[PDB]
Amino acid sequence: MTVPTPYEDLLRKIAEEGSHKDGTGTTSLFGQQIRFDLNEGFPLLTTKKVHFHSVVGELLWFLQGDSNVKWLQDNNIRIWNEWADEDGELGPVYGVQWRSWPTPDGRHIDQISGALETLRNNPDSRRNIVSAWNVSELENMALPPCHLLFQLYVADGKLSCQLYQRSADMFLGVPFNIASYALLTHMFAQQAGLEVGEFIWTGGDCHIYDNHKEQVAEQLSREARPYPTLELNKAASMFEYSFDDITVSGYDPHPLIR
Amino acid sequence: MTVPTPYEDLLRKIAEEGSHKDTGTTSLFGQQIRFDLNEGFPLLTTKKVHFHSVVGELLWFLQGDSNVKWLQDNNIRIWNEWADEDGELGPVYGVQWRSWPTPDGRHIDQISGALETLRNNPDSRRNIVSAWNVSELENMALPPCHLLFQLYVADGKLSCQLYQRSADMFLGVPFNIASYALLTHMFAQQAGLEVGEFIWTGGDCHIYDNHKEQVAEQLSREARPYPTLELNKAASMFEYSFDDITVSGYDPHPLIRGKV
Ligand SMILES: O=c1ccn([C@H]2C[C@H](O)[C@@H](COP(=O)(O)O)O2)c(=O)[nH]1
Ligand SMILES: O=c1ccn([C@H]2C[C@H](O)[C@@H](COP(=O)(O)O)O2)c(=O)[nH]1
Repeated sequence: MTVPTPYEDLLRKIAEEGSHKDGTGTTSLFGQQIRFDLNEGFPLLTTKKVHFHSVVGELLWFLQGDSNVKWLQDNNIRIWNEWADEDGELGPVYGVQWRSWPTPDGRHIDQISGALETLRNNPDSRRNIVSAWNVSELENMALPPCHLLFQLYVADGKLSCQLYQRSADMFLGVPFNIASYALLTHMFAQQAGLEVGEFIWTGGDCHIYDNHKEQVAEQLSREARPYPTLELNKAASMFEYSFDDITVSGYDPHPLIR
Repeated sequence: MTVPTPYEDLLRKIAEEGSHKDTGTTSLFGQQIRFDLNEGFPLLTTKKVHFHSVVGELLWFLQGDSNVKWLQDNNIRIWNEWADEDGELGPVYGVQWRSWPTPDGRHIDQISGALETLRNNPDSRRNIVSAWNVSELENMALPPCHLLFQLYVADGKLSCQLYQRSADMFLGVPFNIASYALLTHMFAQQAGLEVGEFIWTGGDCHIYDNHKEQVAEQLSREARPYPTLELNKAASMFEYSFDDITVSGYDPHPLIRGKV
């Protein structure tokens, strides 16, 4: 009464008032913001089929902090393949910065387990930040980080997460990005015994490619169903979740577009 | 002829809807403010914002120095409590902007890089500048607060989004807006671009308790039109001087005072 549509709302807004940049064309707006109350449903979009298994597998692998694509393939996820080299290696992308941001001693920082310690010990911390925008290592990455930083925050025993995402393919990328951080934020809350607050997605260039005009125009005509809800069995730590611990229930998306 | 007040709007929202905590704060997380820069210079008029200091800290960031000295020599004491016997701060803000240390022993000038791509690849969706150098955090007197920003070009107009992890809504934020707005102006002038929006996205946006009355006083004032920024095209991004930056037609309500 009704179902919130912060995503489709932004989707629409860009199509109507985005300006046009020019190897295929786009219409963009800059600096937008989406937010979901996580208690209020799991934000896996229903106006089109968002494949959740790959959302989950990417995340578990981000969390392993490994830069070889193997474990994805071994688990039937090929979304990173095209960027891998012959040996299946991508450079120090997302997970690698997250678990092992290198320092000029011999060592590395684990911002994930870092971030966890400060949830448990200091929830009011105003500096609970993970970053993958490691300026000095970008040259070595297959692809410069897109969703490049997020911040954790606690109010009334409820965890919120904000994501800064530099560039957003509204149609193909975003929905997938938001389901992935919504899940990570659920994992964080569970591993520190807290309820879930909001996920805030904040973007730079939020864009629709010209070749999505018809597809977007379509999704935009469908009415939303209620969001599914997330079922999460508690693993022993952030780094020991498996596919079996993670399911959505009551997910009834409209059919895929594309 | 209505004056947008997104800053005050957020202030109002935090006071009305925020979440209290324990020297205490009331807070909201993940908030955004935008100004149309072509609509004037976002120097608050619901209270006198000191500008010379804003301009001072910026020039300082941009010359990229660990030391506090240039600021002392120009009557800016605001970083004095943080610096050691030598006036040294560690590789805070400006050191990362101009010389983010590479593992191959070099340094990345991000400001130059950003300008370079404003000029050569304006469409680029990767024009990032960051101060959040995880590996240097611990050498910093203070961890970066306004910690990354992105540039973007729409229709010849330049826009800037700042991500700021933590926000003293009353005391620090108005300086932060002024500073970044002036910053985006400097980028645009040099790139030969016009000005679009400035966007302030914050993480933990709080009003400190010891500022309740100061905030109600401010909220109680009808706002005045923003001054306009007169900026004189210096030779590079790094050649700007106080002579170069003034604000005209600035009509603020009386100074409101708070401490930390
Ligand atoms: O997690 C991601 C990664 C990439 N993209 C999209 C946005 C851009 O269209 C493209 C990245 O290209 P550049 O912004 O670097 O040009 O991929 C996303 O939407 N989400
Ligand atoms: O540019 C700045 C730097 C700091 N702060 C505020 C936010 C916090 O109240 C305090 C920084 O302290 P921590 O959040 O890191 O504890 O100062 C600002 O408002 N603007």
